[PDB]
Amino acid sequence: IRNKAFVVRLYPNAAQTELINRTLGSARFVYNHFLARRIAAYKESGKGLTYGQTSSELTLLKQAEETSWLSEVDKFALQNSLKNLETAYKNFFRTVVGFPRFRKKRTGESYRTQFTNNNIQIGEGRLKLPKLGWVKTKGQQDIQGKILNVTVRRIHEGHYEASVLC
RNA sequence: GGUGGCUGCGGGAAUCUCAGACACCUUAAACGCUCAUGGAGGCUAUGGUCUGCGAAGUGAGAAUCACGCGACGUCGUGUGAGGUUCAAGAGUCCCUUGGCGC
DNA sequence: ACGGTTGATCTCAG
DNA sequence: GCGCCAAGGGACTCATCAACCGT
Repeated sequence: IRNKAFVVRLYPNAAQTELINRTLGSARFVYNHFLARRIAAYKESGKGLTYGQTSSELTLLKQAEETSWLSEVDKFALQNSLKNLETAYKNFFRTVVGFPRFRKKRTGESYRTQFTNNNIQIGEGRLKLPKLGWVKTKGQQDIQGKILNVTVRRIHEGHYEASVLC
């Protein structure tokens, strides 16, 4: 009936921590890369890129050779980074808010993955995340809605979370 | 012998158990600790307190219990568990709000 | 087949 | 005043499916 978030605290292992860090880095990388490619499009021609064109170019990047490591990262993370860039532009175009800006390596950075075809399963003391598998979570609230996305977030050097949506 | 909180986990908060230190001692304030480096300033009301007998700043490590495994009773790793009471909607973007340093 | 994963889908705009 | 660290504020939105890849 409505979207509400069940913020649990992920306790990822070594592999899961490495994968979450890599995924956040790759989401930031595609955000920066396509911000550059979307500003450069306006300089070259009057019309800039849309989300479809940036998504196709992201597919090419994941199929590239120098940036092949984007394929190991969860696909939803990169596509939601591109959708975040699209929202950054849409807010700017709604008024004439500030223009989108590049992204330096932050702390409170989160990547979002979507539920499809039994992708996200909430357990007793575990969570079924797509590229991670089962993550040990504490404070897992009782399921109440239909899963849509899980925004794997980093708060501190070792304090991850997950804003599981319903 | 009693008392209080600082730091770590116990999802959060407060208690509370344990742990890393303490400190006061009939009163509830204050403070993390260890190590290496750093080698002379941080912190309060023009002036006082800790500190040249180790300041500010770098970072790191340790900081709950049970079991399994490995290495030399000690270290690492893996899994599991962590009470009570309350509560829990988050994500994205941009901006400005405070603190600090210069 | 089972389980999970990916690319396409959405038009603009400074 | 201008860098960093963090937070706070306001507006807006919060995926789905056919196809594919290794077991």
